[PDB]
Amino acid sequence: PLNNYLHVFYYSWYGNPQFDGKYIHWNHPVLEHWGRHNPPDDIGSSFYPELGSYSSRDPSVIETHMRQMRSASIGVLALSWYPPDVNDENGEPTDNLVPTILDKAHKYNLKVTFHIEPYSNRDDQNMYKNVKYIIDKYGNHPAFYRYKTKTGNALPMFYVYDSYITKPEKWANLLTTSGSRSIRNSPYDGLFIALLVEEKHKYDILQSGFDGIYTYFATNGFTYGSSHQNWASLKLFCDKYNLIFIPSVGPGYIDTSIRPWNTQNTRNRINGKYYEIGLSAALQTRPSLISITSFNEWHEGTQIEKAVPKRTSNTVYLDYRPHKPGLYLELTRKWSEKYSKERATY
Repeated sequence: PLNNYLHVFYYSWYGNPQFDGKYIHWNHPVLEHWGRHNPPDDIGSSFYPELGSYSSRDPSVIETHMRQMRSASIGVLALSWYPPDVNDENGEPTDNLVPTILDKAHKYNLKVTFHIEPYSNRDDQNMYKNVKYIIDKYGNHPAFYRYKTKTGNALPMFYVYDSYITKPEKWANLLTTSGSRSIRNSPYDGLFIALLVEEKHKYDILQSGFDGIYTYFATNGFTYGSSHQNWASLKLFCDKYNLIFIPSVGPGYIDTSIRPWNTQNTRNRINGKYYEIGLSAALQTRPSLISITSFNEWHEGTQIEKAVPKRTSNTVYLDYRPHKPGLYLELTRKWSEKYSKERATY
């Protein structure tokens, strides 16, 4: 059975010459601070996908991804989303793949929710527009995710990455009752999940009107929110203030193909043990949802997607030996079933 309460962060930003006319994302630039890879032999990842330097628009890729997520008993993909009108994307807008993704998710009884990226000049005004757009265009699709609240009401969910860039007073225009562009008590109401990075964000989130928090980062120690030391405190905080706590767990982290300096935030997978430690840490908070970073953020080495050994003449790749390419899907299934069993007792 699928765990309806387990979400994974999904990316549809990959392109290749066969499907897109060029590489997209695999030819990721090497960043200089907070010179591009040459696919297919040299991609912007420390690992190599079983599907190769694949295209996110290739229907066989999307099919395989939905099968893998069902095999992991993940019920919901949280789709990285940019509005089409921004100049944030190097191809054709990724919003034009959302219908295919919803249809493919539905084949396997998966749901799709939205991870709103930090698009150019995102604010309260264009967030109202984009929330309305997502619910109007996608909200009637049978694979469209809603979360049933304490009061019985089922609402769309929006994860807001780097929410803190926008000041609380501006969020309150959208997220509080009497705000100038309120979605509250409207057909466009939702559960808005803030990214909690720093401990001081707790108060900002309360002033903003958010409905919950998530932590995203797969590195235990990168941020206050991402640190297992703080998850009991964040759960206490969320329970006290009627917020949905969504801890984010990853299987490892390595982004040095794109951020060569960032060795401090590398986390060895310990042949699956890092992931199992983080899953244990999340489950014992008795959270309402758990998120997994990531299905396929290959740049940052957080993926649970199948990876394979690969040798080339110029690039070195990590892999999942001495285990199989599907290790992380198998570990996810084990912990998904434990979470389903324990959550039914809360």
